[PDB]
Amino acid sequence: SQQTRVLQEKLRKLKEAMLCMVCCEEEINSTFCPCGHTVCCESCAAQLQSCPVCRSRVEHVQHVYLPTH
Amino acid sequence: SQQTRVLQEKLRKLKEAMLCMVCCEEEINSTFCPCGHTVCCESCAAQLQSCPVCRSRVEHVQHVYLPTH
Ligand SMILES: NC(=O)[C@]1(c2ccc(F)cc2)CCCNC1
Ligand SMILES: [Zn+2]
Ligand SMILES: [Zn+2]
Ligand SMILES: [Zn+2]
Ligand SMILES: [Zn+2]
Repeated sequence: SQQTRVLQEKLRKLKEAMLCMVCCEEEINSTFCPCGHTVCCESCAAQLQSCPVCRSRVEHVQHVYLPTH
Repeated sequence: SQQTRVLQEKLRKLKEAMLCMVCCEEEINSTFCPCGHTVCCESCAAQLQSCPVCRSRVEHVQHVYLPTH
């Protein structure tokens, strides 16, 4: 039905929100500290000296184990 | 259709996986450091001395800003 299409779009958007904002390919699993923005995979987070959301300096990267993983 | 019901179930399960494992009411937004388990809301994470998943000592809690928030 049309509701099947609506639900498919909601699921796609929720799944896309869990993917890295830089490479768009791998799941988010890393936090920039101390700002707390958790928007990258471990490979993109390792290559950024500044947070891509707020531009704060990245002091270090914390790996996150999320139940959605 | 039956496909609409299957998609509704997938959406519901993904949304439930984003909720605090202790209170089941608030969104997960806190990480236990250094282990990295990100399973609680700020209130529930505040008084735990050890991780409820792996038993590692919690040295501090890092707030996380997730795109799914
Ligand atoms: N000890 C902690 O877990 C907090 C904290 C963490 C790191 C830090 F540099 C200062 C304070 C304190 C307040 C609430 N939870 C966060
Ligand atoms: Zn990436
Ligand atoms: Zn940031
Ligand atoms: Zn809670
Ligand atoms: Zn843990």
